[PDB]
Amino acid sequence: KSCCPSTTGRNIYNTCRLTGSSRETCAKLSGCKIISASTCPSNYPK
Amino acid sequence: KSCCPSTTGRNIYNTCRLTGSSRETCAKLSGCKIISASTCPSNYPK
Repeated sequence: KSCCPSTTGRNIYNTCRLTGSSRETCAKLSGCKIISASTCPSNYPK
Repeated sequence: KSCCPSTTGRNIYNTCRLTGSSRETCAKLSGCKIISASTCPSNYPK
């Protein structure tokens, strides 16, 4: 699951994934974290 | 809710709370944070 710090991070991540880039690649650009859980922590809630 | 940076932090906080000291006093000594939430953030997960 992707967990993002901000709405901008969420948008960057989502956009990057439409390019077919990997979750790690997109996490880097967006400041998001890839976590294998069904929910996100309070510091990366988006 | 108390949220701590490390196991050591958790142990300092818990020991301090046996003395009758306040959550604020014990958070200071432990590096923990007191947060009005039902979960902890990833940077204070203990």
